[PDB]
Amino acid sequence: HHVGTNTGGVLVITDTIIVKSGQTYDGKGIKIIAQGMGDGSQSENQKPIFKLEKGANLKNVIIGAPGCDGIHCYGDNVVENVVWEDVGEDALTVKSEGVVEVIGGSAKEAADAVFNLNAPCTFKVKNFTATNIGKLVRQNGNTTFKVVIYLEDVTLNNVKSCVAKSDSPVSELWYHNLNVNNCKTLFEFPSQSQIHQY
Ligand SMILES: O=C(O)[C@H]1O[C@H](O[C@@H]2[C@H](O)[C@@H](O)[C@@H](O[C@@H]3[C@H](O)[C@@H](O)[C@@H](O)O[C@@H]3C(=O)O)O[C@@H]2C(=O)O)[C@H](O)[C@@H](O)[C@H]1O
Ligand SMILES: [Ca+2]
Ligand SMILES: [Ca+2]
Ligand SMILES: [Ca+2]
Ligand SMILES: [Ca+2]
Repeated sequence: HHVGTNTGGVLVITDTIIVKSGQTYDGKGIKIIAQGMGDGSQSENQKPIFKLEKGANLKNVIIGAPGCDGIHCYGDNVVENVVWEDVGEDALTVKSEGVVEVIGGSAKEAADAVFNLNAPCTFKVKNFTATNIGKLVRQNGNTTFKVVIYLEDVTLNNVKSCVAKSDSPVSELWYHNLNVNNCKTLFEFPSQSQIHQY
C-alpha cells in the first residue's frame, strides 16, 4: 500500500471540480471538504463535488463531510479508490448513458441512496464496502429505461431499505461475491427474476 503523496492534506473547495473528457483527476490521497455547496442533508439542491464528463476518470480522493451531491458521472467513467466518509444526499449519480465503474474505496452514512442511476447505463461496483446506508443502488424512481448493475466483491453492513431498487422491468442486477449484514430486504425490483448471480 503506497499511501498517496497528498495524504494528510485537506483541500477546501468552493465549486464543483470539473474533470474533462479523457482526463484522470488523481487526488493522490487528498481529502476534500466542500464549502458553500451543500450540507449533506437530503435537500435536492446541492452541488456535486465532482462532475465527470463523458470519458473522464477520478481516483484516490477522500470526500469528507459535507458530501453535498457527491460525484456526477456523464458516462464512460472509472471512479477508483474513492472514499466517501459521509455520504451527502447521494454519493454518485449516473446522469447520462455509458459504462460507469466504481472500483475500490468505500462509503458510510448514506441517509438514503449511495448510487442513483438516472440514465440508461451499465453500472459496476467492484471491491467496495458500504456501511450504514438506506440503499446501495437506486434506479431513479418510476423510470423504465434499462440499467444493468453488477456488484462484484461488495460488502454491505446495516442497509435500512434494500441493497438495490428499480421500478424498471427490463433492468437487471447481477452479483458475484456479495456479502450483506443486517439488511431489511435485498432487492426491490418488479420481479425477483431480474436478479442474477454469476
Ligand atoms: O438524482 C437524484 O438525487 C434524484 O433524487 C430524487 O429521486 C430519488 C429516487 O430516484 C426516487 O425514487 C425517490 O425515492 C423515494 C423517496 O422519495 C426517498 O425519500 C426514499 O424514501 O426512497 C424512495 C424510493 O427509493 O423509492 O426520491 C429519491 C430521493 O429523495 O433522493 C429525485 O426525485 C430525482 O428527480 C433525482 O433528483
Ligand atoms: Ca434522497
Ligand atoms: Ca436525491
Ligand atoms: Ca442527488
Ligand atoms: Ca450522511
